[PDB]
Amino acid sequence: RKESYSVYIYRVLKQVHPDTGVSSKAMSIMNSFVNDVFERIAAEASRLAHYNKRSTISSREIQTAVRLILPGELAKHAVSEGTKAVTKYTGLQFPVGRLHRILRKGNYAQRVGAGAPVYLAAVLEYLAAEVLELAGNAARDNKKTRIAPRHLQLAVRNDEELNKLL
Repeated sequence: RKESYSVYIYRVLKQVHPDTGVSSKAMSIMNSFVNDVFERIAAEASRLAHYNKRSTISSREIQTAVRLILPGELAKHAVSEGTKAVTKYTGLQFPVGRLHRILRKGNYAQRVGAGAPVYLAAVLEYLAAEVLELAGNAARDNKKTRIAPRHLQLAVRNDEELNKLL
């Protein structure tokens, strides 16, 4: 019932920790985490568009959705990433073409603009890179060569903003 971002979650880590791997138990936890984040933002952006008497979800509704979900300085960076990405593409490790397709199925009565998945791909790529950086740090501190769910929940634990995001 969930999408598969394991390819792009892995492509992000080789940019964050090139000589580090990830367990498959830790891979599905990241994949489900990215899924819980996508749907929450897509649900808010849809309500925001229906709230403001609109019907095409744009990068504007994606940002305000992100600002209304990610706490503190997580929303500060994710907004910087989404805005920077949208202007550059009217690179990114997430499939903008696939994320656009997923956004449309949320409700076919609401159109989806081209700039919305560009913003969402950057935010998802940022939230992935931040978790794998802290989880990758906890693994190299233990001299281990790949990330386990132990280092995942450890990364979320000592990060209050990440822990508030669940």
